[PDB]
Amino acid sequence: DSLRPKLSEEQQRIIAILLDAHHKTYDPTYSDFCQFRPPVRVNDGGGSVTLELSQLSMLPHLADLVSYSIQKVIGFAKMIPGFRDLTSEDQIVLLKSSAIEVIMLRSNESFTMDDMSWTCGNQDYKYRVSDVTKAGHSLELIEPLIKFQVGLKKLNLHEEEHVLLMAICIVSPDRPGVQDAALIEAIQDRLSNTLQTYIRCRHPPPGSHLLYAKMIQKLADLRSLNEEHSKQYRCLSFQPECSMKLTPLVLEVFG
Ligand SMILES: C[C@H](CCCC(C)(C)O)[C@H]1CC[C@@H]2C(/C=C/C3=C[C@@H](O)[C@@H](CCCO)[C@H](O)C3)=CCC[C@@]21C
Repeated sequence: DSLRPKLSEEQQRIIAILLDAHHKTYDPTYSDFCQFRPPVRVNDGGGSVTLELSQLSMLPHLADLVSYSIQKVIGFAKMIPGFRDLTSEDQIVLLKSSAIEVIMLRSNESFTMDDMSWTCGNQDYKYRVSDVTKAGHSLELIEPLIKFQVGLKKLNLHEEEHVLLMAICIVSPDRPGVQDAALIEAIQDRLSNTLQTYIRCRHPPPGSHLLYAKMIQKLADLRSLNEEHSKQYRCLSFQPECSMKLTPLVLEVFG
């Protein structure tokens, strides 16, 4: 029987708002990047945990890039229909625990399968596995992060699907420390129902109806990458003088 309800006026308005919020908080020209502390790539190739931790040569650049992105995510979240109805305490819980996951999601826009890099664009602002190891991370995080980016690219999401998946990621009732889980779940359900309906309505063949389960599985993968990131950030934080190379926002959000 397979019903395909039309998008309601409200679901249409939710999608419009989320598209606008994303266009206002994601610059696809990367024009701010010249403001970051500059990328430095030392001869590593080894490629040597000792040398990498000794220098952390790409960390000031990539920490500035991630701090800037956290600011853009705070901005995007504040525009999600319902998010402002939450207590400021739940807003912050949700932002701090989703921040790294939304950055991984939104970075898929600059990611290219041409050479498996995040291309912002350019030459100086092209980031590879080797650049991420020069910021103190290891293959345990980087390799599955690359797998994740390829997996997501190949979903070929509509922009409507991409912005809804980010909103659903942020408003998750199962984050540690949330207080009004039912309200967050209500907001999420409204977003998830919008996404489900959108996919049925708008996505060819179909049924690549199955697309919705694939997107939910990405949200599960993101939780595992978040835990690996936390482990590695802890290690990074033990490197003497590391805090200089980070930013106050990054320090707070991650520890
Ligand atoms: C795991 C790591 C975060 C490391 C953070 C640290 C050092 C704090 O632990 C990686 C996650 C992705 C990140 C990355 C590129 C990210 C982005 C590029 C553009 O698409 C961005 C700007 C768009 C304009 O708003 C988007 O926000 C994110 C490349 C190389 C690996 C990472 C540095």
